[PDB]
Amino acid sequence: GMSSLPAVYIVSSARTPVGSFLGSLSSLTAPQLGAHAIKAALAKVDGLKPSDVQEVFFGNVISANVGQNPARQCALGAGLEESTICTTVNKVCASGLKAIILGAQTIMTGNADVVVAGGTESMSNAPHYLPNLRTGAKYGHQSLVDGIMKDGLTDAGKQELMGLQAEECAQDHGFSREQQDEYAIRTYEKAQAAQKAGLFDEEIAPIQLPGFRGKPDVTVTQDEEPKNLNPEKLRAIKPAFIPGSGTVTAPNSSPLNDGAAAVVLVSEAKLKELNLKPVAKILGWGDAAQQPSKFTTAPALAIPKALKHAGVGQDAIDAFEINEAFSVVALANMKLLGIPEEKVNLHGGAVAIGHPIGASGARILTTLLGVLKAKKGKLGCAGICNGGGGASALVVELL
Amino acid sequence: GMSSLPAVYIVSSARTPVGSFLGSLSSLTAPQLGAHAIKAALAKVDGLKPSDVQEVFFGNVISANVGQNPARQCALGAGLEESTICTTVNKVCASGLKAIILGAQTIMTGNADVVVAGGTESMSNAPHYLPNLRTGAKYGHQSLVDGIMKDGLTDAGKQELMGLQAEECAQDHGFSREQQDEYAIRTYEKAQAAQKAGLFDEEIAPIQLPGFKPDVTVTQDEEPKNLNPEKLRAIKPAFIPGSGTVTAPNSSPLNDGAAAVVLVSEAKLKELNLKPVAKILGWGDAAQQPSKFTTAPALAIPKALKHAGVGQDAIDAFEINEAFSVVALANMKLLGIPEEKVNLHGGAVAIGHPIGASGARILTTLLGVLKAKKGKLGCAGICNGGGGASALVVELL
Amino acid sequence: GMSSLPAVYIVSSARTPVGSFLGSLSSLTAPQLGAHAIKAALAKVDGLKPSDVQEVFFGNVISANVGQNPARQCALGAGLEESTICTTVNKVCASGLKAIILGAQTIMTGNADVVVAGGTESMSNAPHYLPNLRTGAKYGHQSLVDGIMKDGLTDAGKQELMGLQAEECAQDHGFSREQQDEYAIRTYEKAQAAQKAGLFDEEIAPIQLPGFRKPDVTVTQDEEPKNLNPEKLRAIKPAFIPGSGTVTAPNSSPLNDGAAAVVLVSEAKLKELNLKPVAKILGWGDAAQQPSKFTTAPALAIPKALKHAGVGQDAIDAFEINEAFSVVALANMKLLGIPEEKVNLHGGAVAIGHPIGASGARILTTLLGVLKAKKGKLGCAGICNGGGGASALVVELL
Amino acid sequence: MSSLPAVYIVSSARTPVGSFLGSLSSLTAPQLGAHAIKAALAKVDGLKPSDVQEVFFGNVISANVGQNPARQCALGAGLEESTICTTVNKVCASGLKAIILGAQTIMTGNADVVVAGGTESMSNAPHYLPNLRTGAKYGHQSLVDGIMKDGLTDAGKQELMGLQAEECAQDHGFSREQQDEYAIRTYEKAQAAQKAGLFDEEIAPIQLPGPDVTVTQDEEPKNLNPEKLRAIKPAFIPGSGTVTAPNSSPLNDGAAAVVLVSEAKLKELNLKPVAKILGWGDAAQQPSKFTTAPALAIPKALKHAGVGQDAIDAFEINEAFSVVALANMKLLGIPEEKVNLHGGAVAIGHPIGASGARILTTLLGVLKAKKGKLGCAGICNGGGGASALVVELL
Ligand SMILES: *CC(=O)SCCNC(=O)CCNC(=O)[C@H](O)C(C)(C)COP(=O)(O)OP(=O)(O)OC[C@H]1O[C@@H](n2cnc3c(N)ncnc32)[C@H](O)[C@@H]1OP(=O)(O)O
Ligand SMILES: CC(C)(COP(=O)(O)OP(=O)(O)OC[C@H]1O[C@@H](n2cnc3c(N)ncnc32)[C@H](O)[C@@H]1OP(=O)(O)O)[C@@H](O)C(=O)NCCC(=O)NCCS
Ligand SMILES: CC(C)(COP(=O)(O)OP(=O)(O)OC[C@H]1O[C@@H](n2cnc3c(N)ncnc32)[C@H](O)[C@@H]1OP(=O)(O)O)[C@@H](O)C(=O)NCCC(=O)NCCS
Ligand SMILES: CC(C)(COP(=O)(O)OP(=O)(O)OC[C@H]1O[C@@H](n2cnc3c(N)ncnc32)[C@H](O)[C@@H]1OP(=O)(O)O)[C@@H](O)C(=O)NCCC(=O)NCCS
Ligand SMILES: [Cl-]
Ligand SMILES: [Cl-]
Ligand SMILES: [Cl-]
Ligand SMILES: [Cl-]
Ligand SMILES: [N+]
Ligand SMILES: [N+]
Ligand SMILES: [N+]
Ligand SMILES: [N+]
Ligand SMILES: [N+]
Ligand SMILES: [N+]
Ligand SMILES: [N+]
Ligand SMILES: [N+]
Ligand SMILES: [N+]
Ligand SMILES: [N+]
Repeated sequence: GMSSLPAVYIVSSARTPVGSFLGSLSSLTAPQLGAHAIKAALAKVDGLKPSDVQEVFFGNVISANVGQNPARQCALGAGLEESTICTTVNKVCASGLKAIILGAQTIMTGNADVVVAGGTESMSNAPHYLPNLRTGAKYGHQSLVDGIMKDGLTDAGKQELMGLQAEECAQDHGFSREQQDEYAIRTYEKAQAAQKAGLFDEEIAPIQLPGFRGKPDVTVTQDEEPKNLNPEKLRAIKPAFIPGSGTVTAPNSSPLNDGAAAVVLVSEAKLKELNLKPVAKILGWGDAAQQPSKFTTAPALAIPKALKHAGVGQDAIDAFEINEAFSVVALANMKLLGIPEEKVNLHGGAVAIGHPIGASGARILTTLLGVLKAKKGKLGCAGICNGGGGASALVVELL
Repeated sequence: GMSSLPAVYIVSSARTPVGSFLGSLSSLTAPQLGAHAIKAALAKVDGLKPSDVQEVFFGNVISANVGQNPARQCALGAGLEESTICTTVNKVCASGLKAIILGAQTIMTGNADVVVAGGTESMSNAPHYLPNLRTGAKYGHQSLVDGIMKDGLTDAGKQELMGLQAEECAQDHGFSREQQDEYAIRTYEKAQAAQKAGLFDEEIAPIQLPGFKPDVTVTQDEEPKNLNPEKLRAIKPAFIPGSGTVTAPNSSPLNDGAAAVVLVSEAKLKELNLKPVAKILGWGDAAQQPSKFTTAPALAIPKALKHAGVGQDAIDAFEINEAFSVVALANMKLLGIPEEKVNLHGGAVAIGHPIGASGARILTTLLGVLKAKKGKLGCAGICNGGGGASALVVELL
Repeated sequence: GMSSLPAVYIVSSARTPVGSFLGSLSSLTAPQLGAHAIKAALAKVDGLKPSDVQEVFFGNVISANVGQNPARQCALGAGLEESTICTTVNKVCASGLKAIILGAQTIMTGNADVVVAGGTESMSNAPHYLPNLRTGAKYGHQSLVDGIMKDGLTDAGKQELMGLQAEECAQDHGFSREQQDEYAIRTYEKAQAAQKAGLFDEEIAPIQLPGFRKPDVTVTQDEEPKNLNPEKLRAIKPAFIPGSGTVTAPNSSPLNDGAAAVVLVSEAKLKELNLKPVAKILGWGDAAQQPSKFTTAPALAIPKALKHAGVGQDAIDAFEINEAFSVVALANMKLLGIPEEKVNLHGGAVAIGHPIGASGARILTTLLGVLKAKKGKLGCAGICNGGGGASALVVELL
Repeated sequence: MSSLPAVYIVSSARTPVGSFLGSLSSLTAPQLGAHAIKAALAKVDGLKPSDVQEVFFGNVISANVGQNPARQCALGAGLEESTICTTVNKVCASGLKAIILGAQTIMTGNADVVVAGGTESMSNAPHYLPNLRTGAKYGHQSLVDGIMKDGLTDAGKQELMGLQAEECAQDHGFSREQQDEYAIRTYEKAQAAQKAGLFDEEIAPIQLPGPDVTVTQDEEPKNLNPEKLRAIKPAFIPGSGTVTAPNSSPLNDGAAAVVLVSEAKLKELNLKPVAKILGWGDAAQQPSKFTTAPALAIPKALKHAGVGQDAIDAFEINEAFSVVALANMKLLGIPEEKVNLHGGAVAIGHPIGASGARILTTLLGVLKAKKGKLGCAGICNGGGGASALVVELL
């Protein structure tokens, strides 16, 4: 039903390299990564100034110790004006894409004409928690809570790691250890091929880390995870969540990662005022939810909803991004929707690229735009599940 | 500009009592408080079921150790369907009002017909943080970070507590210690008067706590009773020794609480023949230099008024959030709003300030003020750390 | 074999009140408690100056965050000279008595003529530990280790709390929940009757807590004895085994703060300064067995100490068998054939408190008072310690 | 002098001394202690471990080590559950005071076979959270580094030992350069002893389960870099300081143990004694002057032993800092030609609860290599104390 609503255009997008856990980007905070992606995205739009950006929505899940309003720090660090309206969004893994939806809605209701939306996550710098210090604990051992485990990866109702609910997904939909492993191998091979062909070069903004006291500068140019594929070692590794008979493993699951992505949205009127060249048009979107432990297949609800909102049939989509929280998540949603893997994650997915949870919703959108360009497509759809039972999805047209 | 767009109706609101820091509600988590407010608000809507709610936006600032997606936990805790779309919102103190704005917009773009929005905060249960445990620290004493200070009350760019930037406001706009104290006494008096007259009874959803002694029912806000005028005037300053003007009595406290509103489209109102409490006429966000966040409402309130097509002089009551007494004094000065139209049942200095919920808390109180004082047009404005503010214009029906 | 060795005389003893966990003395550090007991004991010796103390041995178990050499801080806090030799001793619950033995041996080898020995513990101010912050721990929940549990109350081998091994002592030697409870009640009533007759007045040095910018507080009494409630005691749940448990919080010793000290002198120094000796050390004995059997290790240390002193078990007028748990005193009375009517005549640690690093010296302080009040000459003190050990000491009241 | 029964050392042993978070950091303090006790006992032909009656073991930072570190050392070494075990803390002097108490227990007849020494795992010293029981309602809190609090900070003045080392440099007139040249000389002496196999006998190598790794050498002596050492910035007083990390002792892991027997037990079992304890001396003075407390304890030990200072063939003066060795040599008139002949802790390592026993094991090796007979070990401790011991090599 977006035909009746004002149009929203993507005029640029950019992402950081995705760094490994405690890896290439672990020295940077989440707002520094976010600032980097925002600044890089704005620098691609000819005829737009960063001072033109009126409002920011930015996803961030594990915000502990990031400081007041992560999104605000992202905006100011990227050089945006202090007049810019900033809001931090948390829909767990869907945060980065819900941020873009809210951004588009803010243009559609006429409250802004230029919006930056995206997400960022530094899982390396997620802290540990001491919960009982204010009132005290008179006697007994206490727990230092891992913020990643508690606020990012554990279902609140069942107190179950997402990995265990991924095993619930493999059981419900009949995917073996071997099927998940061979999917993971294929998505690494796609990510390495895209890397080698330079197909991430446009979307990635390399990061320059100046050296400290005499030490040499470091440039981080590529995602860290794709090169780690060892097929023999992958097929032989122990399961990560269920001993012995488990089907989910560290290699066939998304890793923990650091990264950020950002898109620049403008109204039809601003496109005309500044004579900007749009990259893409947002056609529609959809959020959906179901039983929390079945979050893995919520995209099978969000994607049809988004396609209906956009007025597009599933068969007209040229490329899908289905976020690979786990290999089995992509396999199960492909099966439920009847989407062949030859249309899914054509440059690889999060199992091979990395999964900075608050950024991945926007990261897969930047990659999708690069896939449509490289494969000469027009219609694309991104969908991402989130712990708690939800999923979000968005449909774009490349222009 | 909102008058060209689909109408958004408030059909109910509710709030928890506001508990003191480590006080009457400290045993409850932020989602338990949020669920309580949401359930209470929906119970007031004749002809609407909890299963009609399609989407939830809920503010929450200090989310550490609250678990995955605090808004989702509030929704499911309140008995909403697992189909409900849930998003947590952080705009620091403005979070609870920005959540309501986002819910209105979601109705206006046609993606929902029934939306719950608000905020919650449990400052009592904010944890401390241990950084650097992943990489290690070879040798030396290490710090445990107070999450309230870090993620709630410290300006990121200058690493200054909000109360130091309140001093900046008093210096910038010329408000003395005495003017701030007299303002604080007046707003405590208004809160106590409203308390005794029962004017909070409708908006407050009391909380029953089992005993660890017999059971306790929390029915009143905890802070208003603490006013001691003589002690307030004599206490030492809280952020600048000797010369400071900002004190703990004349600042907002740390608090626990939640508030929720139920929003519906015109079509849903007509389909179910719902009785609206209020109509959203417009809103506005604004921002300026981060250490000047205290007077960002002087930008957001005219923006919300223009968006609603309502002149400032037609507003019957304002809610200017009292992050500090000097914040209300400064914004009243800059906008030329008489205090006789401001926080008529008291403000956060006297009631409490659960940061993620206060933007929604003041809207709930505003609806009550408009009814009690027989007003029609209200405006709520709230500032937030980082330099921002949010404001909303409503019409009581 | 103390007959051919130099004689060691006790010229004074003193202890703090024993405060409950997070209770009346919780604002004081272990060296503040220890300095208080040292200073008070010296104040009792007519003709001796604090500057005459040459060496200090002080027990302390949970020494984390206490700072360098707890014993040295106790000595200096009490006003002893910076020339004073100071060593901190840890034999868990036996620390305070082993310190006295080591002080006695140092006089016997001629290396000192005046020694202060004892023990202190602030279980209140025992910290928690963060053990992997140096190397780091990349992912997962971590533990904050309770220092009382880890360094005070857990057997290192089998990783069990002392209370669980107390149950083992109940099973091994056949004592019921009710028998332990009736022992607990009796020792509480003995503690309360001594409190009421002022029989602790001489050994306790009251503590004055200066009020901040707030009234002063004087702590005069041990805090635990008044807590006896026989109906609640007999009806409380077990504290270490949910189902068949027999060991309870009321019939175990509590967590406590306190210090005690004694002043030791050689034969030649006693005469040179013309001091009235309170008692004479006749012998001592350390023993050890299986760690989880530490409860009955005093049944070895006590006969050993008696043999070392040349005195017979039936000659002893009063015994102090320390009450780590009610069942500990019951089992040691059973094995050794000692009637309860000669054991802890003013109550025991179950009712008085158990500052683990101090209790070995606290019970000797109380034993000297039991000997004076009950008209006795020979006394033996015994105390087990976690890990399987025990220490015992024989004294003659003069 | 003393008129006490004879106490003989029938053996000694030490672990290699590992660097802070280095080659031994995986091991706990009682694991290192047990390793040293077991190796020491295996060297006495005719004595079984079951003959050990009592143990005194030094350990300073005992946080998170568990009940009675000395007991864990004894049982870990395979000693009988009947063995009496006491843990001793006299800060850096703990390992030598432990040996003194062990000797005294033989002398009063309460034992005929005593094991004594010390252990320390500074790598595994934890951090403290001090106010969790009563709580802290608002505000950033602090985690205490256990090393700094219980090992290296004078309780009176809240000053690290290095700052009081600067006080030593100023009091007795020792320059940055003089402290550096002492440091290089002691590193050189330790490197030479290493290459000549002179630590092979005293060191009991540690086998770590992997590929498996074997620790055979002290880790610190290879670190000497004279250029960097003379150029590095001071570590306790910026700009003008004289004390540095290279000329100070490091943080280290390690244990050492000695086996003591009475005359009667030596005769009954026909044991060949390594040495005889002749005397000892503890002394103390102003806490911030702990650096020169050995200048009191050494004369005291010598007098107790009936030995004049000039008759000592070799001294071990523990090198808590380079300036500590300089100041005590200057005050006692001891020429550097007779001090720490195989290097000291500035080059070897300084696991504080073990160092007092460590230098005694090394002193026995120095006396044998240098054809000496009378040796004296002295070690200062934070808080103002020092301990010293005199042995005769047999
Ligand atoms: C009661 C008593 O007896 S007191 C004795 C108790 N122990 C102590 O007092 C320990 C005192 N020492 C310390 O507290 C620490 O070791 C200090 C803080 C002094 C050293 O910490 P640090 O981080 O500065 O030391 P390092 O990590 O080892 O780095 C030092 C720096 O200097 C280089 N370097 C070390 N040793 C060298 C030698 N022998 N030769 C040449 N260079 C050396 C080292 O490579 C480092 O250089 P960088 O390149 O800057 O890292
Ligand atoms: C699964 C998880 C616990 C990782 O555990 P981990 O074992 O420590 O992960 P690692 O990086 O150490 O990988 C383990 C092993 O697999 C190897 N490995 C990793 N990726 C590999 C690959 N593609 N090919 C071959 N080997 C691989 C590693 O080399 C390592 O081998 P090793 O045992 O010899 O060291 C963590 O990544 C996780 O929880 N992921 C899920 C994230 C998530 O849930 N996101 C949100 C979804 S809703
Ligand atoms: C100001 C602040 C630090 C409180 O500090 P505090 O020292 O703990 O203040 P307290 O609540 O403990 O009360 C201090 C004294 O004032 C008294 N007091 C509190 N409210 C009073 C009142 N209304 N009238 C008279 N006396 C009062 C108390 O009785 C207390 O007395 P005491 O010293 O004898 O105990 C904290 O509440 C704060 O940071 N407020 C600002 C929070 C904020 O920034 N919110 C977001 C804004 S953007
Ligand atoms: C056993 C231990 C865990 C106590 O745990 P605890 O339950 O928290 O102890 P508490 O005193 O707080 O609780 C005791 C309960 O019984 C009551 N109680 C305690 N002593 C009582 C007494 N003499 N008479 C009647 N009631 C008593 C208390 O009122 C309390 O009642 P409540 O349920 O209403 O709160 C702890 O004290 C311990 O480990 N002791 C062993 C000491 C030790 O190991 N020493 C060295 C070994 S060698
Ligand atoms: Cl959800
Ligand atoms: Cl802002
Ligand atoms: Cl033992
Ligand atoms: Cl000392
Ligand atoms: N790029
Ligand atoms: N992976
Ligand atoms: N209803
Ligand atoms: N109500
Ligand atoms: N207040
Ligand atoms: N007394
Ligand atoms: N008790
Ligand atoms: N042997
Ligand atoms: N050896
Ligand atoms: N060194």
